[PDB]
Amino acid sequence: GHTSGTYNDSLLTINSDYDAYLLDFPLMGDDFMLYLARMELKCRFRRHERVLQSGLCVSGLTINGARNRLKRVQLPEGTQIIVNIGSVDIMRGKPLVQIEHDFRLLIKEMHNMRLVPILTNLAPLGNYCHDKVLCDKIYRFNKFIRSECCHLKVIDIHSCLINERGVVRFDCFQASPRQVTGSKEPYLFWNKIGRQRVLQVIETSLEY
Repeated sequence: GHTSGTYNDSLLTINSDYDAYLLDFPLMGDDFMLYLARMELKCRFRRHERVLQSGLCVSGLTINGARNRLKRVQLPEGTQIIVNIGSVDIMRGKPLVQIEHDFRLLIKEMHNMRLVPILTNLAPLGNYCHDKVLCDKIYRFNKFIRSECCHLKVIDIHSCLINERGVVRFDCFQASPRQVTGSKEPYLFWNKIGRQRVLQVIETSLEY
């Protein structure tokens, strides 16, 4: 097409000095992991992009967005990437079947690129706690991650943010939702306690 291959060349290269990384693993995800990395992992935002991002963490990144983003990145074979992806698809109201279809293709594409996914499942969306349909989607998609990625490392971060009765721990979330750059839906971010719980679940799952 007329505009094919006209993107910022700087997007092809990521670097742990400035981009979102956790223990030498690149992080791929949306605003949730972007914010985790900004607050806990000293990441910097890319200065030339309108939409906030740091490495493979991009505001508004859907599963398809991630599929595209990896085509615009170049990393050594065998690179392991920690992935948290799907919240944006769910917030935008993409059909679950489509979400699962896209995720299966993301996994296959990473395999074809010789990039190894380390999966995290989805945290509860705290401001959507009254939307039973959305919460059911999170429940089913998380089960899908676990079954589809049966040969890969799958980290359950969802559990650390819900209580004994399966309802969201609001003491792990901020008080009010926020506008983000890559999506029109409001986000309720993990607070200091919430961020540390998620970070510790991920690290302790990868220690040995």
